[PDB]
Amino acid sequence: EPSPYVEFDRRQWRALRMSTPLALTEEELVGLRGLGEQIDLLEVEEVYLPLARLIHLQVAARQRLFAATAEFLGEPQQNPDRPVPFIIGVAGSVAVGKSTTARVLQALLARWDHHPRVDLVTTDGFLYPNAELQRRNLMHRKGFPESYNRRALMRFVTSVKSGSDYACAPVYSHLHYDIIPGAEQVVRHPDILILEGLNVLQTGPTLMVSDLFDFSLYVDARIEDIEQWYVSRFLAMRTTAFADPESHFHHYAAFSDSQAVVAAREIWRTINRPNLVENILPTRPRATLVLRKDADHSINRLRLRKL
Amino acid sequence: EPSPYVEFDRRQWRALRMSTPLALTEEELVGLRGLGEQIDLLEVEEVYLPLARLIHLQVAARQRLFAATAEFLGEPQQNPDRPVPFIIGVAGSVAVGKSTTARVLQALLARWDHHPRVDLVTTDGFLYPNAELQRRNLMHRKGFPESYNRRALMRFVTSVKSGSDYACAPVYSHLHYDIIPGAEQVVRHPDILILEGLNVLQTGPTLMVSDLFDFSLYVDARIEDIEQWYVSRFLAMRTTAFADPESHFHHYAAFSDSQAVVAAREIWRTINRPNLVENILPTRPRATLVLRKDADHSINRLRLRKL
Ligand code: NA
Ligand code: NA
Ligand code: NA
Ligand code: NA
Repeated sequence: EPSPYVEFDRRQWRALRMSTPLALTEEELVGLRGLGEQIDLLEVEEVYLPLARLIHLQVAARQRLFAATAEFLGEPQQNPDRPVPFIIGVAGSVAVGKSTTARVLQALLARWDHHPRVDLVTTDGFLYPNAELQRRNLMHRKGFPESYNRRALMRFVTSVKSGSDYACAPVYSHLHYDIIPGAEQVVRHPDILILEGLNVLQTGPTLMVSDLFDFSLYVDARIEDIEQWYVSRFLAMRTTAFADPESHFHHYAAFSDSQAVVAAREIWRTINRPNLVENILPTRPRATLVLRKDADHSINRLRLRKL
Repeated sequence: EPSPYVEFDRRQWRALRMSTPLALTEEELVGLRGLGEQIDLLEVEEVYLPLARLIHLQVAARQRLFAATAEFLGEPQQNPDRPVPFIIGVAGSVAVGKSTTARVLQALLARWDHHPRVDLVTTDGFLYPNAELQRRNLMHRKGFPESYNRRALMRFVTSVKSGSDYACAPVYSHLHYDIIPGAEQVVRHPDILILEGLNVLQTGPTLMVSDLFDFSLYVDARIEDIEQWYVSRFLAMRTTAFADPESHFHHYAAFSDSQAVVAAREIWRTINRPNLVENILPTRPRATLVLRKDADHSINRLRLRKL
C-alpha cells in the first residue's frame, strides 16, 4: 500500500551521509548533551550528518518557494544577505532527548561551509509565569498546551520568519522553576531557527507555529523507556541540580532512592505521561523525520516524510 | 504587527494577472457554473487568471522540494513525463460556490500552454452510503467530518501523490442522495489534482489529506449571506433538480415559497450551519488563499498566505 513515509534502519540511513564533514569534537558534543544522554560522535556521524545534509538540500529548495510567491507578487529579489529564515521544530516527550537533539542539530548546521546564523529557541521561555499558572489553576499542567502563551510564541516565530530585524522571547529558569523577570533572548534575522519544545507540532483552530515549520523533528521512544529515563534522571539530579540550595526542588536532594522513585513515578503518571499521550504523540504523524530510540537511548530507526 | 497573510482588493489582485491568456469562452464558463452563481468572464480575468498564474509559478517550485529529497536519498531523477502530482484543496461551506470555483480552476489550469493533466475529485464520493450512515446514526450529519470515509479518502490522495498509475474513488449521486453502487472515477497520474469538499482542510491525530496539499483554496463569505444563498437556491431547485420524479427530494418540488423557506432554514440551522461553524470555518486560517465574496457572490477581497 502507498505511504507518505519511508522507514530506515541506522545502516540504510548512515549511507545517505555521503561525504558530509564531521565538524564537532568530543569536548564540544559533551557540552551539548544532557544528563542521561548516550549520544556519541558515532551516532552524530551515522544519524545527524545525513539529517544535516538533507536539511541543507531543502533550505535552498524551500527558498525557491517564497521566491515564486515573490515573483508572482511582482516584488523585488531578496537581499541574499537576508533570505526567508528556515524554521525547524523539534518535538518530543519530557526526557526523551529532544533538547540534546536540537542542541546538536544547531551545532552542526551552524558549522556549515558558509556559516549560517543558526538560532535555537526552546518553548520554555513561553510558559506562563508560576503566578499566572496558579491564577489559571495550571501549576499542575506545566507543559500542557494551555500552560504556554501560544500567542506570544506565534507572534515570535511569525516575527522572525517574516523578516524582522530582531524578535524577543522570555527566558525560563529551570533552577527557579519559573520565568525570569526582565530576561530576554534576542534573535536577529537568523538563516535558520530551531524551535524546541513539548507541543511545537501542535495544530488547531488558528494558524500555529507548526504551520510555519519548513522542517520538523520528533524524537521518539517507547513510553515505558521514557518513564525509565525520566525516573532515572530524577534520581541522578539529586546530586546535580537539586543539590544546589538555590534550587526550587532542593528538598528532593534528600530523598532516598525509594522515595525519589515514588515521587518521580507520580509526577510522570499525573503529568508528563498524560501530556505525552494526549498532546505530544498525536502530533508525531506530522513530523518530517522521526528519530526512534531504543531503550538504550540509541537512535536505530528513522521515519521520513517523503509526502 | 507581522503577519503570515497579505490582504488584497480586486484592484490590487487583478494587476498580478500580467499577460495570462484567457482561454475560456462564455459558453464554457456557463457549463461550469452552478445554480445561483454570478461568476462571469470578468471575475475570471481579474481573479482566476492571477490565481492560475501563482499556481503554475509554484508547481515548478514545489517540484524543487521533492527533487531535493530525491537527491538526498541518492535516487534517480523523475520521468519528467511523470513528476509528483500537485495537490490542490478547495474548501468552503455548502452553497458558497466552491464547487464552481474548483470547476473553473480545473478548466483554466488544464488549458495551460503545455496542457497538464488536471483531475478534479469532490469528496462527495467518499461519504458513507446512506445505509452505512443510518447504521452509525449519521443520516442527519451528512457533510460532517465523521460522515466521510476519511481513510479511503486519505488512501486515495496518498495513492495519487505517491506516483501510482491510477487510483479509484466512489461516485456520489445528488439525484439519489447516495453513493452509486459500482461506480468509479479513475484518476491516472495527473499533473495536478484538485480535491473539493466541505472539510478538506481538516487536521487531526493522524496524517490527513490536508497534509498532502501543495496549495489550498477557501471560498468565503458571511454566514448569513451563505444562508441566503442556500435558501434561495433550495427554492430554485423546485423547478430544476426536485422537479425530476427520480429525485430523492421530489416531494420538495410541491412546497410553497413559504414552506420551502421554512424547510430550507431548518436544514441550514440543524445541519449546514453547525458544520460550517464547528468544522469548516476553523480550517480557514490554514488556506493558502481565501476568496472573500460579498452578498452578491462577487469576489472582491482575497487573503494570501505568504508564510
Ligand atoms: Na526537561
Ligand atoms: Na526544554
Ligand atoms: Na451542494
Ligand atoms: Na460537492
